[PDB]
Amino acid sequence: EYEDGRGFGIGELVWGKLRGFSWWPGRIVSWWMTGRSRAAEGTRWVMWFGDGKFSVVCVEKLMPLSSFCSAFHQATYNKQPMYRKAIYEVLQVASSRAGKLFPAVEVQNKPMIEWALGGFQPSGPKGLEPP
Repeated sequence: EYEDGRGFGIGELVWGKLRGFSWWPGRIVSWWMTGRSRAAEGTRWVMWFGDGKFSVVCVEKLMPLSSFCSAFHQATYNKQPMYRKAIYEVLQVASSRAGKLFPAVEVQNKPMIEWALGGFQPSGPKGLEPP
């Protein structure tokens, strides 16, 4: 599965872009997790954080989580509680992988967002990879 040389393999935390919606946090899953069928070449199944919906997304509309500064939209964050939830979730998962520890969603998000914005120090983007 996904051996087409386009990257974004299973378990990778990503930003995904559908028409009519902001870049949204998700993770790449296998097709059998979706309760659907195989994705076409050059596309991936992503499970969105926030509500856990599944979508087929072309790799051209995917960015790694590390592209946080380009994808993160402050206006969306302010107005959409599910976006704050999605940010919370993807960064909880990311920080667990990187071994980045932090000392209700809006509160806990701030150090995690700062971490993301600062280049995911000390691990960098490498710490965000599936174990």
